[PDB]
Amino acid sequence: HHHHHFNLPPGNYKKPVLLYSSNGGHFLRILPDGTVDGTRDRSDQHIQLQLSAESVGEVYIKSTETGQYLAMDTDGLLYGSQTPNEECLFLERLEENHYNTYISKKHAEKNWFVGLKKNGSVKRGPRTHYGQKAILFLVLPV
Repeated sequence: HHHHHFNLPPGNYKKPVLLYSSNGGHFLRILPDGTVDGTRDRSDQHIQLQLSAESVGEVYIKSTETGQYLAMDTDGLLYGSQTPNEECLFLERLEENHYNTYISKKHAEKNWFVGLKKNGSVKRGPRTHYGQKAILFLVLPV
């Protein structure tokens, strides 16, 4: 059984994009050491990302600069993974008829999202939920 709805955004795959946070304007960043955060510096080399669809509505989110996969670990922390594993799949969904959200597939029952705070730090999975501004993204082509 699905734990979530199936409203999908138009897909934007195999082309470099930025994940823009509607909660403060940071872009999602995967640094070379595997840590994840946000920055408003549009020229940063580590905010360029590429999404690919695994199944309909399931994506990987990959750093174009470093090849790392975004992933969420067992305690809810985002990290950069050298190889694709079960922690790297996200359910890409439309939200409020406009934004994109990314739910951890591994933890989908628990409603753990990719989230960016106004101060540029990312949220731990269990501190996210439907209704939060931190979970809302726009995918901007580069």
